[PDB]
Amino acid sequence: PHKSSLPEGIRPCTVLRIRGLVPPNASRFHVNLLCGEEQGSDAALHFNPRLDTSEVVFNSKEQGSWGREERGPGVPFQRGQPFEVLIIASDDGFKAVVGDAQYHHFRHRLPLARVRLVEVGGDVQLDSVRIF
Amino acid sequence: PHKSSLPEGIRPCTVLRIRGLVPPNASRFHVNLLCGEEQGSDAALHFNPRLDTSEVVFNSKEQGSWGREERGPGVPFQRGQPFEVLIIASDDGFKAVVGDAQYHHFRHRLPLARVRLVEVGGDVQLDSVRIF
Ligand SMILES: OC[C@H]1O[C@@H](O[C@H]2[C@H](O)[C@@H](O)[C@@H](O)O[C@@H]2CO)[C@H](O)[C@@H](O)[C@H]1O
Ligand SMILES: OC[C@H]1O[C@@H](O[C@H]2[C@H](O)[C@@H](O)[C@@H](O)O[C@@H]2CO)[C@H](O)[C@@H](O)[C@H]1O
Repeated sequence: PHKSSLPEGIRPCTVLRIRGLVPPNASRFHVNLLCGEEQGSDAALHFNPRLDTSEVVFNSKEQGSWGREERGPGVPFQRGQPFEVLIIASDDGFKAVVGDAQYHHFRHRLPLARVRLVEVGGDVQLDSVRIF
Repeated sequence: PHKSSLPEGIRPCTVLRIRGLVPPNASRFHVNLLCGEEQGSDAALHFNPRLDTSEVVFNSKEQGSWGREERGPGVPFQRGQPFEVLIIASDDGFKAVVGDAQYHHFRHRLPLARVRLVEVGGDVQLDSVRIF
């Protein structure tokens, strides 16, 4: 997995670019924007493509409780295939771009100032993760 | 050339992604963010890779006069070779990403609300221009 500290927090217009491959036997993988590395802590964004159940779930987490889930339209990910995700942190929320198209806009639940850590893991084979 | 309107202007954290190829005979190509009037050649951003002089120049233009040029470090473009540029419209300015690295940060001179047209031209072959 990728696990990167953002010590200075993220400021409006941070762009996370994730390039990788979905393994042919993949279940699920995630991109998390978190407050910190203590296990089970706050998540401003939990982005969770699920190949096993044909859905992409967005959510937040506070004080140990998942929020209200959102689902993206369809599944722009395929077993055995590469992908490129952009996550664009503006003042409105997180715009997820997959492939050549905007995929979903997840409006902020937590303050952006609370993100200190990016985590990419699960069933995914990474080419690169960049924070611009 | 590619020419696309930004009907609400360029919004904060707009991401422009430009994929193309530098022809083997290239002189220079440009990405311009311009005002919306037929009359107008004001450029909030003039991004100008120059293979003939081996430099990449950033500048702005207003009322027919170029401002102070900024030069990027080296030239991450090669005749005969494909490229991917991101232009990220931030709070502070335009962040230019080439390949896998942030390349140059051009601080704002013109107001974002005056940018209405993205134009890509010169000696370049485009695969895609996308506004996220
Ligand atoms: O909300 C994200 C979490 O979902 C958890 O599974 C949910 C499931 O999606 C929902 O339909 C319902 O059954 O509640 C489950 C548990 O909260 C995952 O277990 C967890 O990993 C998150 O992805
Ligand atoms: O600032 C962008 C413009 O550069 C012009 O070329 C400059 C050149 O870079 C510099 O050496 C100067 O002293 O002479 C020229 C006049 O500005 C280009 O002609 C113009 O197209 C812009 O790219």
